Amino acid sequence: QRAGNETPENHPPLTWQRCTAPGNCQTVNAEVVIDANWRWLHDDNMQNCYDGNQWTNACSTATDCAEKCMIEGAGDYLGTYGASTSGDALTLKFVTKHEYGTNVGSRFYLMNGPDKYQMFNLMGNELAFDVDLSTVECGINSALYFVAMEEDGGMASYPSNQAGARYGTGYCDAQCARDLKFVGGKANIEGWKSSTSDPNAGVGPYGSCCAEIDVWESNAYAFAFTPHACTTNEYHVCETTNCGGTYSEDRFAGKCDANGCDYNPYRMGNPDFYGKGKTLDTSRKFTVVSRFEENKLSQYFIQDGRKIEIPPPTWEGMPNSSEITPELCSTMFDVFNDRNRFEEVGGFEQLNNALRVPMVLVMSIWDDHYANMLWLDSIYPPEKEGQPGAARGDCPTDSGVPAEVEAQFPDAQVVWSNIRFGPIGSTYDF
Ligand SMILES: OC[C@H]1O[C@@H](O[C@H]2[C@H](O)[C@@H](O)[C@H](O)O[C@@H]2CO)[C@H](O)[C@@H](O)[C@@H]1O
Repeated sequence: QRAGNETPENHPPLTWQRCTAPGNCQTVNAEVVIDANWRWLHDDNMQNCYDGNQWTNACSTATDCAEKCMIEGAGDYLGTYGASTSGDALTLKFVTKHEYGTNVGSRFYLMNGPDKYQMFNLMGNELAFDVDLSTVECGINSALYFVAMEEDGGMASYPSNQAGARYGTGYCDAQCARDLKFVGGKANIEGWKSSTSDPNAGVGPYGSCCAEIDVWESNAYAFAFTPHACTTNEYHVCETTNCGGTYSEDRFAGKCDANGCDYNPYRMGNPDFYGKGKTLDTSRKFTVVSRFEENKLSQYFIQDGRKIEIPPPTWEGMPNSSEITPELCSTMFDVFNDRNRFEEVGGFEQLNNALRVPMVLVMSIWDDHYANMLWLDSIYPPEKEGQPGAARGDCPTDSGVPAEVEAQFPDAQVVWSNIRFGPIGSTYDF
């Protein structure tokens, strides 16, 4: 797709630091840019090509659409999509209300200049950030994470995209981003499945699939640490009944892991750990360092100056420890007694490879039309309840329903700041 001209793109300037030693870091003045989907698409006569949750007759196919339409810059980033930037701190507004419309959710990428993404090496390193999801409630998910995107964002691999990463094109992830309006640079118009309750979203024949390290999924009531691998951690387009995750007829029919190996302290049996007023009090800001090593991923907290470890899981059969090693991803599923997606795509070895795939970092907020975040913060799946890993959060099984959550908690906001990176031991001396 071509780049628009009715509205210049201006990336909000964000700082993060490259460390070598624990208190040996500095100033990298990168930037951020919201995803392609959140962006105006129209031709040269300025009729839309996307309206509501339907492509226009201003278009027609996967290909011609890419020629004749152009995506635009986002105007203001606060009045339109509630994106707030200041120094290191990056803030996101659940529900932005603006004179012309009402946006819910945003998903960004830390950058490297306005033309590329700040790519991260993962294997042998650890991330740090300070988050205050104090006002993030059930049904919401405030997300920080990596996904093996392409640097220039598909502009190169996919010439048709001549707007690329500069305009936050190229998102992929272990579901396969069926809902985006471009994949590989040729549209999803060809039979776009619209959502009955998401007037702006939809689904299209192709996905965009790749490595998805889910450092941060959460709210003020729970959190999960989720690495997911695929049989092609490298960015790739799938095909229709051969796309996975949640936008599809069969979740597990992808070349990737839709669920993966997840560590949620509440799901592993510790309902006293996380929350407002809990041990790891979620009524404010803390730091959450996460750790990537050969067959091991560690996550730890920093709050009120203190080292909070993450408690191990209670259940019989599970290893005596919180880390995400092959060990955990051998028993949790057989106890949680579910389809071991992880295993079938080729276990922790595959995850190893993926931990060498250079990926892009994202911060974001969104509601869950398909399962209203219950997977993250309630009892999921309902079907029964009372079973190991059934309960993930303290949040009622009522919550999530985007409309209700969107209407009642609209000042909802998450703040990402003080992102710190470098080899293990380098970002905090813990
Ligand atoms: O629901 C989408 C969500 O799935 C997450 O894995 C879930 C999964 O939804 C459910 O089928 C399984 O039984 O439980 C796991 C634990 O939540 C996945 O981790 C997310 O990436 C995804 O958005």
